Amino acid sequence: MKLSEYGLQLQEKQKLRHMYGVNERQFRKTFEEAGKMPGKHGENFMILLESRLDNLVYRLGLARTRRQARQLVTHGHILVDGSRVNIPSYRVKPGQTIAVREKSRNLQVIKEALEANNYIPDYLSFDPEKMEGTYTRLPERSELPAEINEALIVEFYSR
Repeated sequence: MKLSEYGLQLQEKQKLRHMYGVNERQFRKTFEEAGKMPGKHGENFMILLESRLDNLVYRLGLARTRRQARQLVTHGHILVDGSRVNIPSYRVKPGQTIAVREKSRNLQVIKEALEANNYIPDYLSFDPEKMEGTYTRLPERSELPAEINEALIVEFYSR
């Protein structure tokens, strides 16, 4: 009942869930769905989250914030590998790219986020000319939030 480490664990899970705003259904599911690769389930969880269609959009600088990258997806405006994906929970993987939709290119919210280029990761190749964000490699932890953890969340399911 008094302060204890058991709480700090479920805590790291909350703040993280509020980080990119991953719904619980996406948080728990994405987890058991990451237990597939033998690369430490923890890391795998921090990897799938990045695949978040919205994150990628807000990362390549196609939107100023999640409220901008979220509406862009749902409003069907991103062509993954050349395919519209109005699904925010879907997930992308190397061998495909994110390409804004033609009728959705002069969007001020985008033409406005292109300038807000807050540095683009090294595994993401962005071509402003065609507005194509290619996933050329997987994301490492060196870039993903460092003030975040996942072990305390690993055993959480063991409870």
